[PDB]
Amino acid sequence: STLFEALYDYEARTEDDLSFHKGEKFQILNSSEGDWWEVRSLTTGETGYIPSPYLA
Repeated sequence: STLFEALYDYEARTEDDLSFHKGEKFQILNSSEGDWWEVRSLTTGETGYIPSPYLA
């Protein structure tokens, strides 16, 4: 349920994951898979996956 800003730019590896850019805002919907987390961007509204150590 918590939010975060992108620490550095990123570009989707499978295409079911989400791409990002320095200082873009996002929020976590689910973290339970440990390694990859269900994310949504707040700036645009795009939803997908990211690797968890991107913020954690």
